[PDB]
Amino acid sequence: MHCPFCRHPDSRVVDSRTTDDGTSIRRRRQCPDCSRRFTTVETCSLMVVKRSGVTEPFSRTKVINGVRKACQGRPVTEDALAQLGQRVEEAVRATGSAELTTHDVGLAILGPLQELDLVAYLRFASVYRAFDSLEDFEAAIAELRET
Amino acid sequence: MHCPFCRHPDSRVVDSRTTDDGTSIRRRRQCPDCSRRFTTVETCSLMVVKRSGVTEPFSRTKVINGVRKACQGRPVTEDALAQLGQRVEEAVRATGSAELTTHDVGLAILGPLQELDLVAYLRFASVYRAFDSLEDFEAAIAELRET
Amino acid sequence: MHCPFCRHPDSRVVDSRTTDDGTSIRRRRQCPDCSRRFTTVETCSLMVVKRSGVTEPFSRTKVINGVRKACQGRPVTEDALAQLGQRVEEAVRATGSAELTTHDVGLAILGPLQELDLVAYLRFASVYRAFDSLEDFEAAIAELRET
Amino acid sequence: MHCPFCRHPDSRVVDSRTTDDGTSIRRRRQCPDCSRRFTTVETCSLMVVKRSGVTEPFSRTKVINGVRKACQGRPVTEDALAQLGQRVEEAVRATGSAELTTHDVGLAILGPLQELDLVAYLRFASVYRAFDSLEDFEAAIAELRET
DNA sequence: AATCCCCACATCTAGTGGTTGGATAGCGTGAGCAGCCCACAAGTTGTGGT
DNA sequence: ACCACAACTTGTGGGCTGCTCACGCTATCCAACCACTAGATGTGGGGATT
Ligand SMILES: Nc1ncnc2c1ncn2[C@@H]1O[C@H](COP(=O)(O)OP(=O)(O)OP(=O)(O)O)[C@@H](O)[C@H]1O
Ligand SMILES: Nc1ncnc2c1ncn2[C@@H]1O[C@H](COP(=O)(O)OP(=O)(O)OP(=O)(O)O)[C@@H](O)[C@H]1O
Ligand SMILES: Nc1ncnc2c1ncn2[C@@H]1O[C@H](COP(=O)(O)OP(=O)(O)OP(=O)(O)O)[C@@H](O)[C@H]1O
Ligand SMILES: Nc1ncnc2c1ncn2[C@@H]1O[C@H](COP(=O)(O)OP(=O)(O)OP(=O)(O)O)[C@@H](O)[C@H]1O
Ligand SMILES: Nc1ncnc2c1ncn2[C@H]1C[C@H](O)[C@@H](COP(=O)(O)OP(=O)(O)OP(=O)(O)O)O1
Ligand SMILES: Nc1ncnc2c1ncn2[C@H]1C[C@H](O)[C@@H](COP(=O)(O)OP(=O)(O)OP(=O)(O)O)O1
Ligand SMILES: Nc1ncnc2c1ncn2[C@H]1C[C@H](O)[C@@H](COP(=O)(O)OP(=O)(O)OP(=O)(O)O)O1
Ligand SMILES: Nc1ncnc2c1ncn2[C@H]1C[C@H](O)[C@@H](COP(=O)(O)OP(=O)(O)OP(=O)(O)O)O1
Ligand SMILES: [Zn+2]
Ligand SMILES: [Zn+2]
Ligand SMILES: [Zn+2]
Ligand SMILES: [Zn+2]
Repeated sequence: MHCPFCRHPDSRVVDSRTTDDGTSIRRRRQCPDCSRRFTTVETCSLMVVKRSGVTEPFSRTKVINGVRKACQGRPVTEDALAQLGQRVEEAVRATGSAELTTHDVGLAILGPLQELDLVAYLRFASVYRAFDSLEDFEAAIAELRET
Repeated sequence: MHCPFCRHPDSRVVDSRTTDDGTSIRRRRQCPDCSRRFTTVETCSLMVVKRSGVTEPFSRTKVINGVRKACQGRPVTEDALAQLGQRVEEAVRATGSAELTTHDVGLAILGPLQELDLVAYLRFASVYRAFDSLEDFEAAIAELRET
Repeated sequence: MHCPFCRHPDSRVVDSRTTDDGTSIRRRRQCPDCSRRFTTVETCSLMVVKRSGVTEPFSRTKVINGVRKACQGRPVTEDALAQLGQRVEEAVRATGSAELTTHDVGLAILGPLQELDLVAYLRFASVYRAFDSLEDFEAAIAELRET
Repeated sequence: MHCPFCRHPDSRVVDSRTTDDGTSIRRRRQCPDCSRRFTTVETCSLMVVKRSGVTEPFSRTKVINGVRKACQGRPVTEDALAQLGQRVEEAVRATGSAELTTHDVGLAILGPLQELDLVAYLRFASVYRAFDSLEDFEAAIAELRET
């Protein structure tokens, strides 16, 4: 890990203190040339297993794209979509699991989206839940209306 | 057919083919005086006036793309989409108008859409009619129910 | 040219009256089956010859894209860009030439764009005229300021 | 390093490589208890806070793309762009901050930009500083002149 | 303006040949991960400091 | 609450073989454009309403 301050190769570890609550080792490293210290944290990569079966890293671009398609025409600014993507990623990482299932990403998305825009929420659910008849539409308006 | 280059009084057609659908015939006409050869397209008048008022030519690739998005995940193969594009283009040509507002190209889609797929119909309406809320999703479910 | 009303092949020409001022033959055609008449106009395809040397059909998408990149961040709605593209195409076709040179499309664009947005105009000219030093920037502000 | 799956107290590293630039080391750690193998990435903290406030990780592909657009048509090859990306990334890492607002990533580009190319500098400023009018194009030409 | 009757004929279709360019599969040659290996370089209790 | 320093040994990191995925190459197929010939057929005069 080249030193950030002087770009000299092979820095040397000083401390390697694993933290418990977070599963993140915190190693302080120091450079041989400049004699300075940089803190480095190591955290497990988030990944989502798809409906197909294979696994891929979590991207907020895909969350924001999916929400943006549903919000088409509605007064939702790009700032709100970015904030929603951030909230979804935070909620996903709060569980701490390394591998999550697209289905939970969807249940995490459907929380903030419902407060963001109702029509967007139903237009998102109609593709997420794979509606087939009209009956599902007023069924969903039922659950939304109950609140 | 005056030559566009030398403004010659008349010109001659080397090669003619009915190139698009049956809608247009494309000719290669050369000018005897200057021996330069130009291409030309003959077709019936069909110009969609957009929401802004900008007069833009009619294209099936833009009336299908707005339907492919609506029927997301539904068993509506590409053949059905091409068939619906054909049907809507024929329906809008048959009325014999040279200036068809784009507000009346949606109504030409809501007809065949109910037959094509019944949930995709509502999904197309949500963006086309800009449903402000869940209450309008219900009413559209109601009026459709009456048929 | 399949008849629009009944889609029967090989319609038959009735009149072929070339018009002078426009270089557009107007042929009225009639169908053998339905016995109805459709008017068809034939006009030379607009084409632009590029700086490379080859020729390509005129597209308003490319005009609007070029103007949109320059207008980035400025308060110019997409409606104004569509109207500007329409005006540019109208001005280009007013000359009546079949082949135009990208350079004139640029001089046609720089007319409406200057009234649309000054900063957009200079950011467009800086790429169109291929500026090399700062001196060009206040040189151009000179000509703009003279009006 | 607790296993994310079975919450085992400790785990072991099968394979380690310094994968990105010198910035990160990526390890493949397996759990002896459950024999499942997870990947992990270690790197220094660097998080750009965007204009909205959304904390997004630092990427050179987004600091070069905003410069490639500015130097449109100028003789600034891809090697120079990569070199400038390296220089700006190093300059922002060397300050040793874990939260660098994106308003201060532009200032880290305006430095090397003057050396790289002098018209591209002004073009980057027009969008970055949102010049409302031609008068501000002049002032920036003036302040640059003083250097 | 737009459209609508003739009639006769010059000419436009269209129906074959050639090219030529651009997709387009099937190849070959890269890229990655895994499974080894050991010792040196990293973790791991101790005492601390601010 | 990091941050520092101690020894030290267990551990990780690098270094080393294979493998599978992918992706960059090319000889072939269809499409488009040009050259060509005759005859339906599209034009180009001629009136004539709306
Ligand atoms: N890589 C990803 N990172 C984060 N969110 C993702 C990712 N891929 C998909 N998502 C989101 O999670 C949800 C997944 O729901 P969906 O029904 O589309 O499942 P899927 O596994 O993506 O389906 P498909 O079988 O088409 O891959 C969507 O809201 C989608 O935007
Ligand atoms: N140029 C076009 N050709 C054919 N259909 C079009 C064209 N433009 C729009 N449509 C169709 O017209 C319908 C009306 O929808 P829409 O409001 O999107 O029209 P629009 O002209 O694109 O206006 P807007 O600028 O508001 O999007 C849609 O189904 C759309 O596919
Ligand atoms: N096909 C096109 N139809 C209409 N406008 C076009 C077309 N191609 C380019 N233009 C526009 O005309 C102008 C051409 O100016 P420019 O200096 O870019 O020349 P160019 O011939 O496009 O250059 P290049 O050598 O990159 O092809 C631009 O405003 C561009 O948007
Ligand atoms: N995630 C990022 N990583 C690195 N540089 C970034 C990132 N986001 C923006 N920048 C850079 O920050 C500078 C500031 O410009 P800019 O206003 O576009 O920032 P921004 O975060 O994209 O905000 P905005 O939402 O207003 O576009 C630009 O030069 C841009 O390339
Ligand atoms: N046309 C649409 N209108 C509204 N919401 C939509 C639309 N299409 C998709 N969505 C929503 C519901 C889906 O669960 C979510 C993401 O679906 P999708 O478009 O398949 O992208 P994705 O992230 O799954 O891509 P990929 O399958 O390539 O990984 O977006
Ligand atoms: N994701 C979607 N889900 C449901 N319906 C949709 C979706 N996207 C488009 N539609 C419907 C409603 C819209 O009025 C119609 C076409 O919209 P739009 O994309 O604006 O038209 P367009 O592509 O023909 O024109 P333009 O590109 O000029 O906007 O299709
Ligand atoms: N970054 C930019 N900022 C402002 N105006 C720009 C920018 N890039 C290009 N332009 C303007 C000036 C150019 O004359 C015009 C079109 O240029 P360009 O981007 O080359 O597209 P184009 O239409 O020439 O594409 P093509 O070369 O593929 O045909 O747009
Ligand atoms: N066409 C252009 N001409 C001149 N300068 C430009 C152009 N496009 C971008 N820039 C400059 C000014 C902008 O502040 C900067 C980057 O802008 P931008 O594209 O918003 O950033 P980005 O791609 O890093 O982030 P984001 O995608 O989140 O908006 O580059
Ligand atoms: Zn160093
Ligand atoms: Zn001529
Ligand atoms: Zn007919
Ligand atoms: Zn485990």
